[PDB]
Amino acid sequence: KVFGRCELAAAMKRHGLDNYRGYSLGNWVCAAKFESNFNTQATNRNTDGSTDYGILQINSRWWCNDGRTPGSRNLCNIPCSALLSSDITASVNCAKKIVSDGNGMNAWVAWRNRCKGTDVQAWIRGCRL
Ligand SMILES: [Cl-]
Ligand SMILES: [Cl-]
Ligand SMILES: [Cl-]
Ligand SMILES: [Cl-]
Ligand code: NA
Ligand code: NA
Ligand code: NA
Repeated sequence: KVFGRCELAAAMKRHGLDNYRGYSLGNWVCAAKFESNFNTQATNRNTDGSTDYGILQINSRWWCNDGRTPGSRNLCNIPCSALLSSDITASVNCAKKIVSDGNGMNAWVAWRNRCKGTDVQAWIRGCRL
């Protein structure tokens, strides 16, 4: 599913991501924009052999099981395919664990490089929330 911007903002809010770990909703929408362009089916293979999955490009080395990332963990206790669903619940639940791991949203390199420090409220501007 390719979410609209405000559609995704609303879904993220409903699932408790707004202000989670102190990160306002616009931070999460911005991260999803630059990780996946709001496409739940996004995947990307990394040089290390891990793969990133879903709207927030959650990586198989630590967070989900894909059966093809040797030596990896599955800290969200989920198949990586669950992160590709039109239903964002699994991605939200796993993102909550990731952002709680110590480095906040810097876990998402694209958030650090493209969202952090910017006017992230623009990502929710105009949305009925
Ligand atoms: Cl957009
Ligand atoms: Cl915001
Ligand atoms: Cl594996
Ligand atoms: Cl933080
Ligand atoms: Na990408
Ligand atoms: Na892929
Ligand atoms: Na790629």
